[PDB]
Amino acid sequence: VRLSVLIREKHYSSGLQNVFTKLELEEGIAVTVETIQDDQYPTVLHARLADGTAPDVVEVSLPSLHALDPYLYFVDLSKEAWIPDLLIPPTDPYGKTFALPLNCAVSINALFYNKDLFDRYGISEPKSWNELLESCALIVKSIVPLALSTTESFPHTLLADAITKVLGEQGARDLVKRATDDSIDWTHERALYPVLGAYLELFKRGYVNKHHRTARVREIIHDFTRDRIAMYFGSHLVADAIIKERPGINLGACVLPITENAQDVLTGSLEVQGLAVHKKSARVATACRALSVLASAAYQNSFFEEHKGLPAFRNTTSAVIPACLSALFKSHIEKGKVIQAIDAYAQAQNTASVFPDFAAYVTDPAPTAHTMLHRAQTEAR
Ligand SMILES: [Br-]
Ligand SMILES: [Cl-]
Ligand SMILES: [Cl-]
Repeated sequence: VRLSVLIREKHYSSGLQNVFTKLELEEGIAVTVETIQDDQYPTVLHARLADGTAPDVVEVSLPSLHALDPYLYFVDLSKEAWIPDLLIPPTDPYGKTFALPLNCAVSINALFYNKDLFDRYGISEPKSWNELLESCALIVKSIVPLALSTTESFPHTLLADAITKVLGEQGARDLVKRATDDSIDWTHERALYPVLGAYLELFKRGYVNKHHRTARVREIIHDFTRDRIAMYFGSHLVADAIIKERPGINLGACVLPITENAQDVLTGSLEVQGLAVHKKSARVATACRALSVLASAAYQNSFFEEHKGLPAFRNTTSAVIPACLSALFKSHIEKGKVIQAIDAYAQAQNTASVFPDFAAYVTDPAPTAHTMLHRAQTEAR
């Protein structure tokens, strides 16, 4: 058979090339690839879908699909036999999967800590909010307690994680929605009262430093590898970078206990790439057959000898999981217990974010969470 593919220039890796080469060699599917310059790809894909000339398989950005209507353009893959093998199945707002993902996640947020420092000062892995506060207290008795690094989005990762967890997958999506269409009224967001309270308490006790929050990732790495930071909350990509810089460092990773339900789910970025099937294709069956082969352990294993990042599927031997993420990989990631943090969405980025810079409201004397919500709403109007 034949299959046509549309992909981003910079995403047409040796990984995918060899994947498509195997497909032609072993499965008798002649694949023709059409690459588009990355900054142009969303424009081009939209146009080709609109005029119906789009290739059989197209690269898409998960989870939001460039705001395209998948029920118009893409095959619903939710019932394909390989869906159970996904670690974190991509979903639209109805829970349906419209692409084969190349990774389960871009970024996982966790509390990373220096196991040796914890041992030195008799600190145990915090398994609750009070244990976190106590852990910070002992560090101050003995080194910045809880370090944070700067981002290009609001709210900061720490508050984003906590808000996302209390609201859950639907609630978090709705929050981005109403923030983005400007219908939100922050004084109605009383579900956020306790997590803003927690945030405030960290500032109050000096466990997080407002003046340090603009610290670059490079600075966190520099200080962490010199035993100047006990705990860092943020992206596992930062933890990876710490280990790269100091291979012998003894790093642990656990849930940040900042909400009553923190142990239930991890947050992160699920803004991964995927391959969707063009609904109006005359070769939909062939496309679906191809994705099924691509999803197979043999192909995933070959792919991840080249492709970087976290695996998309269960039992991808060639995908390396960082040792520090080992526990969380088994407890949460492998079980799909991950949802997208509200700061990971494009709308959240300053380019002007749809979310408030809540930390900017925290001055001396500190306001209440009620006052922070009023301030957020005042800036809205
Ligand atoms: Br914030
Ligand atoms: Cl369909
Ligand atoms: Cl940096």
